[PDB]
Amino acid sequence: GSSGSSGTGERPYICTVCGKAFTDRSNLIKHQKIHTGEKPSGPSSG
Ligand SMILES: [Zn+2]
Repeated sequence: GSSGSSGTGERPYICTVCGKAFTDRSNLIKHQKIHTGEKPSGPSSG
């Protein structure tokens, strides 16, 4: 296998949509931009 991370330790904020973690709240909010904005105003139905 192959997994490289800062090491041990968890985060306070965690995207309750995909399953991602974030140290700073702001950072998290910026990430949601992917769940709130994925496709433009078109025939798409989410
Ligand atoms: Zn997410």
